[PDB]
Amino acid sequence: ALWQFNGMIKCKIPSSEPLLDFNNYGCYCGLGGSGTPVDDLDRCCQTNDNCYKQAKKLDSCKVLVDNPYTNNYSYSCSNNEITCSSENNACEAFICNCDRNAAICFSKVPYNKEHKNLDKKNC
Ligand SMILES: [Ca+2]
Ligand SMILES: [Ca+2]
Ligand SMILES: [Cl-]
Repeated sequence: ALWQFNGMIKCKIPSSEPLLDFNNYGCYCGLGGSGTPVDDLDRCCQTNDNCYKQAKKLDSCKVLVDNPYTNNYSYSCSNNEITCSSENNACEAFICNCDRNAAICFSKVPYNKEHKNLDKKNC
């Protein structure tokens, strides 16, 4: 769920408010996404977007009355390291991994303010 994703990003980037810094950025960071990613951070979001898409394809996820944005899963942040729980069932575990990968990706690429609140005509 979005709440967990937010926590994961703060886990890797303690100085950030993910729902603000990583929302409405580039062509993919935020609800939806299309076009060519504008930078590596945007590409991180595209990958996470595609990961969610693959999740929806899983039989495990079709049974859930929740979407990746509201589907709660379990994880822990310790010493700024993210760990997905073995108590997560198939769908939740897949989503947890999608988010963990993105949070780590976000923390390893440049953040370009010029791409924040990007004019969708660039997508
Ligand atoms: Ca997106
Ligand atoms: Ca386009
Ligand atoms: Cl980690």
